[PDB]
Amino acid sequence: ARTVVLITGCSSGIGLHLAVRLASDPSQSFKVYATLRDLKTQGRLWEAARALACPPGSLETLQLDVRDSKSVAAARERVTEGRVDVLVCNAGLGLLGPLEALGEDAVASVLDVNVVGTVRMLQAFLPDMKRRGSGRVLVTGSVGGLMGLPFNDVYCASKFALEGLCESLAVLLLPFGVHLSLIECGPVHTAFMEKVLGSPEEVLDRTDIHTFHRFYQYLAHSKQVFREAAQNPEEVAEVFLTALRAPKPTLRYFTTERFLPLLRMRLDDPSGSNYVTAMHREVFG
Amino acid sequence: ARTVVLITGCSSGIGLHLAVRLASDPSQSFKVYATLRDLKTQGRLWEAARALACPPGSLETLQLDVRDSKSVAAARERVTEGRVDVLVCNAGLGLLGPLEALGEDAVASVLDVNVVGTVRMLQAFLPDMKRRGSGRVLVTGSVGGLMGLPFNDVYCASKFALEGLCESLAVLLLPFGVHLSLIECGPVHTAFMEKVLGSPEEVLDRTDIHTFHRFYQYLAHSKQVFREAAQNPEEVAEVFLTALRAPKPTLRYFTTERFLPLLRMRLDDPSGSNYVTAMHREVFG
Ligand SMILES: NC(=O)c1ccc[n+]([C@@H]2O[C@H](COP(=O)([O-])OP(=O)(O)OC[C@H]3O[C@@H](n4cnc5c(N)ncnc54)[C@H](OP(=O)(O)O)[C@@H]3O)[C@@H](O)[C@H]2O)c1
Ligand SMILES: NC(=O)c1ccc[n+]([C@@H]2O[C@H](COP(=O)([O-])OP(=O)(O)OC[C@H]3O[C@@H](n4cnc5c(N)ncnc54)[C@H](OP(=O)(O)O)[C@@H]3O)[C@@H](O)[C@H]2O)c1
Ligand SMILES: C[C@]12CC[C@@H]3c4ccc(O)cc4CC[C@H]3[C@@H]1CC[C@@H]2O
Ligand SMILES: C[C@]12CC[C@@H]3c4ccc(O)cc4CC[C@H]3[C@@H]1CC[C@@H]2O
Repeated sequence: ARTVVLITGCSSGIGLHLAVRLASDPSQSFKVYATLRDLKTQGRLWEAARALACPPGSLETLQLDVRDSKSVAAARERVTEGRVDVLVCNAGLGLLGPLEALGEDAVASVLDVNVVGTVRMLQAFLPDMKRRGSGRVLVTGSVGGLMGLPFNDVYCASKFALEGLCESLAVLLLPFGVHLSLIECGPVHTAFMEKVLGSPEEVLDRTDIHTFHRFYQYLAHSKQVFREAAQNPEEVAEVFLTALRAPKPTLRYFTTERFLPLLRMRLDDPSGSNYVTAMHREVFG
Repeated sequence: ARTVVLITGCSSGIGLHLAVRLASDPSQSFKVYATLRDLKTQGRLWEAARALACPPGSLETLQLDVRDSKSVAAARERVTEGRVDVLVCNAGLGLLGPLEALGEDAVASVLDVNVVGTVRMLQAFLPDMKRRGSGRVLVTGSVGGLMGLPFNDVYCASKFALEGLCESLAVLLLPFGVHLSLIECGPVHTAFMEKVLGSPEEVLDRTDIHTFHRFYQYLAHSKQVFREAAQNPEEVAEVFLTALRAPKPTLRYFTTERFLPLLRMRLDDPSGSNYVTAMHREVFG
């Protein structure tokens, strides 16, 4: 009867806010399974659930490690209703710093969670939706998935990957009645460092002095972009709802038009020369 | 004196042809290190080298596994000249089939070689080029790195990833005098299956009958696109040379204009609705 929704990465940010937005919806039409990698981080979720007074049984927490298919299979199994009407692939890791300063482990982790982890969720949940000829999948994208940002080389690699992943799939799913949609967010309030980097001593030991200088410049710039452009996760969460209510969802939703013009010069110069120059002066003056 | 060039994935295709194109250049200005994952596959390379009469000492073969940084460090070490003037990140794996039918291992492998393997090469070789304030990096892209293709979900994920990887880096490298360039190839002659898939019994056991039907349709279509549009690796290899001779290289080179219009409707409809529909009818009629 209710729309069963399964969301990944609900310890914070978009995922946590989206879970509570849905479970507490005045209409009581959503049954929400908020998954989290470690159950010890579930308190912020329950505290938000109490604030928005989610009624008993509208929200459940599941431990789900997207880097593990047995974990993915186990949470799938936990879906009491026997079907998921809306799957939200939200789990994600950030990674910021000079390429040469990133640990191999850190690099592999990011793609394993952002990319292979989404592939796992889709392998486990699409089969059933295709069968029923129904279901919606929302994947949280990023402006960094649409244009390259310096010092976010690997993060962007993973976000650009999701675009390719979802776009290829969408061309196939079109006739199965299964809708997949990317929600492209610009910066969103509630974070730290920006994503994840190392101490300046760590980064200095791992890079040249000039790249180290550039990094600082990028960080100062990003901090200002967040200050003047960051959105409340409440406003971003509502975009996920606009997408899931669309009788005919598009492949892509943007939570803001703020980056569209920059996305435009990128789109209008296939060679990438205009964007690289524009983004260079935009960050490094 | 000579331009030291190190190329990855030279057992076949673009990499093999590019190595011999350079080593045999009438000007004898390139010193080429052609790397290969397994040295047992080096015969096609030496046979091509003899056909184009590469002079003694213009070409050397190195075993390099991009999935292993110790292997990456060892080949770096083997560069007798102590510098690489041109790095060509060419090594790549394809992967074709319904998402649900791909092995987790196969999925992780593809991103490990196409994405993390390129990250490894760049971590190992960029530092020195940045220091000298010179060097060129050419990365072999794909039309699948610019637009999603059905049944190539993971392959596209990895090719789209490289775009994000190289684009972020380019915005940073601009002032270090280091040039990075993606060479976007459409289909190129000398392949098998298209990239890599499983036997129809394997794929049927792993997917629904309708998706199985769609796959066949995609395969028939791709085979026709190859037949009518595939380029000789000789013509594709020359584009790498156009890029490396450009006094001011752009971020992106296209080996053909054949897919630009389709790339256009993709660029002109940010929501992705036009491209998904256009590509759907293009493949599945
Ligand atoms: N933060 C921003 O400024 C911003 C901007 C644009 C787009 N976004 C996007 O939104 C997503 C999440 O960002 P957010 O902080 O706003 O929300 P979020 O819901 O906190 O997503 C990040 C989450 O990933 C989860 N995660 C980490 N490792 C995991 C693993 N192995 N398995 C499963 N889940 C794992 C974490 O909690 P769990 O314990 O639940 O797993 C965490 O909640 C990303 O995909 C990102 O592109 C965020
Ligand atoms: N084939 C096409 O139709 C086509 C079309 C468009 C773009 N391209 C692009 O060109 C690249 C190569 O395709 P190609 O067949 O034309 O040329 P290629 O030079 O044969 O590249 C594929 C190569 O990857 C190498 N490789 C596989 N695993 C590796 C590993 N672990 N470590 C290092 N190298 C590994 C293989 O030989 P080694 O033993 O040398 O390593 C193989 O030669 C890809 O990145 C692809 O995007 C090809
Ligand atoms: C990549 C993000 C969107 C694009 C943002 C951006 C966009 C443009 C720009 O000039 C700088 C930055 C810095 C912070 C970036 C954000 C950090 C988190 C978010 O996902
Ligand atoms: C992805 C590739 C470029 C784009 C090609 C394409 C492009 C358009 C299209 O309608 C179908 C195909 C099938 C084969 C694809 C190719 C297979 C190898 C190559 O890299």
